[PDB]
Amino acid sequence: SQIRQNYSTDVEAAVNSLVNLYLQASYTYLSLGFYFDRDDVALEGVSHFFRELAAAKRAGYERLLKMQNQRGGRALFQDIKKPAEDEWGKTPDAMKAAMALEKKLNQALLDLHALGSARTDPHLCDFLETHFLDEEVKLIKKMGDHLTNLHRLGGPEAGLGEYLFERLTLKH
Amino acid sequence: SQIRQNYSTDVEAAVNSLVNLYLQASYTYLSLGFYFDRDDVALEGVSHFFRELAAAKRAGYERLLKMQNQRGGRALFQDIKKPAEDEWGKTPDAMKAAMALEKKLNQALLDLHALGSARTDPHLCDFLETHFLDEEVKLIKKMGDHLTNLHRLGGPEAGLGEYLFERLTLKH
Amino acid sequence: SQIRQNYSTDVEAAVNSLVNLYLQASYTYLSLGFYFDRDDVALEGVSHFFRELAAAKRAGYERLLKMQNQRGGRALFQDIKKPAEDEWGKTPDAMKAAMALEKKLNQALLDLHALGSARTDPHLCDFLETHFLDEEVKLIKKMGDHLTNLHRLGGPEAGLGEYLFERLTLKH
Amino acid sequence: SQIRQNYSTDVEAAVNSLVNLYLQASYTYLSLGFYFDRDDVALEGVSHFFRELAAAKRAGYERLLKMQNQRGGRALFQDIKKPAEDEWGKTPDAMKAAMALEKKLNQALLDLHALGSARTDPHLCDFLETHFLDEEVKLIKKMGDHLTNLHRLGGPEAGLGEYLFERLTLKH
Repeated sequence: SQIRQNYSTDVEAAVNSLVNLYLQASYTYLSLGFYFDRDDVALEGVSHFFRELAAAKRAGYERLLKMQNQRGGRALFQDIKKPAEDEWGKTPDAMKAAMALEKKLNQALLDLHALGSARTDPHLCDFLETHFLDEEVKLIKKMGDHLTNLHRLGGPEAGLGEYLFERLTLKH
Repeated sequence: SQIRQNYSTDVEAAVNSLVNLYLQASYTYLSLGFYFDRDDVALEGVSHFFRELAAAKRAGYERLLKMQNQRGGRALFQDIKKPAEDEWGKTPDAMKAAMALEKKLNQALLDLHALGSARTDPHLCDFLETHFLDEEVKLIKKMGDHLTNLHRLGGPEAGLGEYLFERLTLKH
Repeated sequence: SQIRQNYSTDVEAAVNSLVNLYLQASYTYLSLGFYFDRDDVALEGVSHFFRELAAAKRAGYERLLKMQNQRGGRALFQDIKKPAEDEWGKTPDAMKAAMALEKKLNQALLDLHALGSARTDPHLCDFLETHFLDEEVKLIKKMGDHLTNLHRLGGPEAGLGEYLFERLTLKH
Repeated sequence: SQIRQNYSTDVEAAVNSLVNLYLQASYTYLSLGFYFDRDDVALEGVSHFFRELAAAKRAGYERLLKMQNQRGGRALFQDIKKPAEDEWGKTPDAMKAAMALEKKLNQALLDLHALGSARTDPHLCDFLETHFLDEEVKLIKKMGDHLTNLHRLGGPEAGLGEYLFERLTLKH
């Protein structure tokens, strides 16, 4: 490559791999989105919530691919693993899956930052610092608040809670 | 002082002391504000409520300092005591602390008005009458209403009440 | 904490401690502000200058608290130490105190960045890099210029210099 | 009088007397105003400053007369004493006269408030509290600042100070 400079093969490969993980996360959000649209689930706000995350994850991989091409990397794509569930339970359950997924994504981001720091690649460091690390933190905090609000709305009158949360917290 | 006129040293000292109390109240509101922002508390409206009070108390001391300088007083600052709790419980609990704090502030305001009346200082009297006494009364009444609304929302389905109050009464 | 990830207890504690230092700096700026408002000091521009710094330091701690909550930290507040002087001398003197305070703040910021780098916490690194490090540098440079301008205006006709500086350099 | 109610003859007489003092103060400000307009004094800003005070004192007596008529009082006017000097010296000197005059006015205002409080006349109390007491305090504080600024500009290069003050502090 005629543009490539200070761009280790390890980083290139780990970017290809983070891209696959973005694609898979996106795909999971797509599943959660349509699940909450079913006539027998019917929580529009929750569906919108997850559909937006599908979009946000797509922006992620799109940006990772752009950076790949900018540094002189070559994108290689693998199969995209189907999401881990077909049915997502109730809002708390799905929000826990989301949380656990975001936690996984943030770990790979950190791992790639560690790896890039270890190759002394300040561009990669800066790039992650700018477009990803704060976004993940904000997103995780929001899911925390969401889980604390659902937890608070739980108990005997539980189905009532789900309704109100979707209506009064989630944009619809 | 070349401007000082009808401004007793007692008033000056009690103004310095009311200023410390404003600073401490502000500081308490700051604590309550961020407490309700934690991922495991997550009541945005309650957080906004207390953050606004931090701001309102700051306006108070700022105005007390300005008056000090206008009368020819000299501001002296002491250490600011940390707030009385680190964790603030639930909304009712925190609203009770707020109430008790406002009650303390209103007592010092009254005490300073009594003291100023006793030094026949009608400027100080007018100044408190204009910028403080009505504000405290309005604020206390509001906290009363708040406490009556939380009390009404209490009981078995209690966590549901907190949610609704924060959503339907508090600006977010 | 359900959101906490890659957030060492050391950082959390050092953030609580940097927050106390912000609160104390803010408090010092408040003192310098009202000092320059006294009838016997009467330098409006200098007062505005320091009052703005009180505000800027407050933004600092407010942002540190927000980050604390975002990472899953728990804010703990200590007493806030009174400022180091009651009377601040002349403009040069007060500007030297300001300089020395800013220097202290910038050192703690650096120390916290070193500590965060040592825990490999790139979020904390990025966060400081974005909201604090450049602000401090700009602010210190400005105080340098201020001190060079007061120094240049010093000497026999010294009280004349203070007046002109406040009038011709400082916004009023 | 068919409207008169809770309006002691003492207050009525002291209002007539405060009115004479307003008229005399106004008259003094008129003198200071034109003095600073002389070709051999020539400080436009200082002249504007005092001319504005002539206007402000006039508003005072006009308002005292209106209140007199509102309470059912009868205005009686005495001769108006000429101002105490024909030549007013330099800016510091004239500003000291202004200060001493304002101090006298504020004392009569206080004395009338004491007298009204002693007749339990809350209207008179409120009226003074609203239209006079804060205005005097603000005005005195400003003259303080003015005197501190002239004092700071004094010394060997003294005539230079007067010029700059008039140019850089006073509206022209």
